[PDB]
Amino acid sequence: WDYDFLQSLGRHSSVTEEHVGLAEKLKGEVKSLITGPMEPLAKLEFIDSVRRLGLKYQFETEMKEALANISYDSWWVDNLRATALRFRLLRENGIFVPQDVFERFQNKETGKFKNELCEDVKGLLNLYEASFLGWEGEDILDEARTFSTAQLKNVEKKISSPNLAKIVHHALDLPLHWRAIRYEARWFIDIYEDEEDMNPTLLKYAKLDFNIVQSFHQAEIGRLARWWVGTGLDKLPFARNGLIQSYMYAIGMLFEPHLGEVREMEAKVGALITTIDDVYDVYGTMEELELFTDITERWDINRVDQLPRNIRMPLLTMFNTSNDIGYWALKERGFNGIPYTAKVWADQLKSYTKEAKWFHEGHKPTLEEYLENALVSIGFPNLLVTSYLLTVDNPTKEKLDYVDSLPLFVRASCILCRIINDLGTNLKSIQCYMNETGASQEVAREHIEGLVRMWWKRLNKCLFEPSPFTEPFLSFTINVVRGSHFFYQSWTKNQGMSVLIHPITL
Ligand SMILES: [Mg+2]
Ligand SMILES: [Mg+2]
Repeated sequence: WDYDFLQSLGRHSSVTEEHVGLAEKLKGEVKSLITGPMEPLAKLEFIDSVRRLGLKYQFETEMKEALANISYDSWWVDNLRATALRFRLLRENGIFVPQDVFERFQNKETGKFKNELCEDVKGLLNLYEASFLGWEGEDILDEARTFSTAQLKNVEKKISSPNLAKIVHHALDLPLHWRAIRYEARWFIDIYEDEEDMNPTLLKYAKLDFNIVQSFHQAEIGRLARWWVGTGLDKLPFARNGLIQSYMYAIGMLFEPHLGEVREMEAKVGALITTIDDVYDVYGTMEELELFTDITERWDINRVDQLPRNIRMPLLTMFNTSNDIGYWALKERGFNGIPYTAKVWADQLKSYTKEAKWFHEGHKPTLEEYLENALVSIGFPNLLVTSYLLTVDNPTKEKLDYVDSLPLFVRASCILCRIINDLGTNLKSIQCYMNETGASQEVAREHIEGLVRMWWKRLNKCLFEPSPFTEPFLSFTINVVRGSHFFYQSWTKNQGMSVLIHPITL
């Protein structure tokens, strides 16, 4: 967490031409395996492994085709383990599978899962993971969640294989569906190695690809670190280590090398959001904040000198950065994005002002009122719209306008990030609920957790509906949520060193 160290990064890369060469050789082999004949359950398992290792970006097409072909039922209809894995993978890849596929395993009278299945751990694990792919009203899945969760909790201590035990403990903490991809990949690499049926070729490739991707991140980090010091925001009292935290968060949103420029831009915005949050929350005067907001709405800087230095610098950095991001869009994408960057920052500042205002005037909002504002203040509408502006094919005023309106797919993601943040961490989601219902601290928290689950189902359903959206925006929307879950469970320092700094030994 030292800037001199960070700035240094990217200067010297661990990877070698030898490493690169071996990687492309290995990739082809993995491609062969993915498309090659294999027992069906094994293939599903292999494909799942590829995703878990963070390699889906590499083989998205081969993977889809393999699943498509897989979509002769003898291999899976008979066993729940196969059924659940099949259900999850198909759904994750856009192939619908009805929940009724799980009925045979239920007691018809009770509608409950047979106690007989609790003995096999993998069976329970697949069922549990598969349940997070459910939509609203899919009660079978909801039943599967509570059943598998309870069983897994019961059987965790009865497990003898330590590796399996680690996996179960990991799943109970967070299902795979909710885990940030890059981070999960690092953890899994070590785990996969110890699996009995592990494929050495995939593992090797996973290690190589990780190191290679990492080198790109290291280079990105160095530039960002130099940029941050250049702004001078590093010497400001607020937001210590905001940049690295922001970059780490962005890694969760997008980790791919081909998206490095976009990632760097997201990281800059993230760092600013964090710093400005502190300006509004702690440092600034209402008079100062209202001015900060007004200057932003107008995108007019005539009055900036009115503000004190500690506030003026963050305001100018936000202004300059937004202009730069907007310009990049004009240059690379042939579409001036400044109006859009400016607008989402205006909305964001307004959300902050409102919170500051409630706080300076003693208002206590209801949960819906708080959330209506808070989904905006978390900063995700800003991050996502910007992300859209920089990646969408043939951008237009109309497209940007639709995204900025916060349709359900986007809105759901923003709400989730906010609630996830509040659960992990004046007045937040829980207190607002307590007051609306007077409910207990424990009961309210339970209620919020319910919202998370509810919102995810909606997000899951949105993926199957017709949409204006395409990759990579669809992924960004889902990924920011995962990023939120990861950050809100010194533990960040360990994740930083393991994923960004230290290469995997070969
Ligand atoms: Mg705040
Ligand atoms: Mg001027």
